[PDB]
Amino acid sequence: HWGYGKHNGPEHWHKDFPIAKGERQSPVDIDTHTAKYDPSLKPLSVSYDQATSLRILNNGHAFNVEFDDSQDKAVLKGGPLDGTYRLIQFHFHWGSLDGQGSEHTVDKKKYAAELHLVHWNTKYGDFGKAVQQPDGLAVLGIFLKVGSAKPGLQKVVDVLDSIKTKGKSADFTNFDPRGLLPESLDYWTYPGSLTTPPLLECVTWIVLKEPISVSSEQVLKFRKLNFNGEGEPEELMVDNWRPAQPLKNRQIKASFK
Ligand SMILES: CCOc1ccc(S(N)(=O)=O)cc1
Ligand SMILES: OC[C@H]1O[C@@H](O)[C@H](O)[C@@H](O)[C@@H]1O
Ligand SMILES: OC[C@H]1O[C@H](O)[C@H](O)[C@@H](O)[C@@H]1O
Ligand SMILES: [Zn+2]
Repeated sequence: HWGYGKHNGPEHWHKDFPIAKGERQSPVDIDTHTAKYDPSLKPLSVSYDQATSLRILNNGHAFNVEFDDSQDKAVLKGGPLDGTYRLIQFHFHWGSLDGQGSEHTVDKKKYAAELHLVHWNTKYGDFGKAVQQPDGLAVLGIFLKVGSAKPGLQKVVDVLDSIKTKGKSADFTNFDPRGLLPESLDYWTYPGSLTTPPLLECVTWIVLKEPISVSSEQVLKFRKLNFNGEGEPEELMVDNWRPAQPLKNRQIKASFK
């Protein structure tokens, strides 16, 4: 199955997922000088006050914090988006070392990790139908650098020892994703794809310019997770990021002048 190792990693994915070589793949390098301010972007609205987290799952690639998406409890609107996008899950990508781990890069800079808050367009009824549409998903991406601890991340960090291996899950109710945001909502946006198989070209990417700071101790606990299942030889869950893909016939727009 696909993964991140030498024998099943990003350079192999195209054999089972030929869209890996498609026209709007993610992530990309964000060339900040080329990105253009877009006055047509409306104000971005992150409305997470009524979010209902449910569970945290190690899926063998990352860990997902899952939300109740059976109604508009936590939504993203505005910016480049037409209509309402409902939060379904968040997860991270991270490195073996602080010098790599992000999927998007900024003028080729790699951050230590990247948070993805995944939302689906409610006009399509369900996530599964949304991923058949060219505007089905919106992913809010947030870079992580290593410095001061992020207090709103600590609850996530502290549950990871209970989901060490692939297929383990734990209750994760009453988690507030607002504690993962930076101060500024300045962003870059472009049309792209899922960054993991099936690599579907459904995503409006919204990548915040301001990183959040997390402590070394916090990211070190991400790196204690395992890709493998219980009882199998330990393979640390590190370097679960896809590198930047060709921009092709796309422009990155900036929300800020
Ligand atoms: C069912 C797969 O759902 C996904 C896969 C990848 C992403 S990401 N890494 O592009 O945010 C989101 C949802
Ligand atoms: O033709 C001019 C237009 O070119 C496009 O590629 C840019 O996105 C627009 O901002 C610009 O106004
Ligand atoms: O908010 C997410 C989780 O944080 C901590 O683990 C709490 O002990 C738990 O009750 C809660 O589900
Ligand atoms: Zn992701």
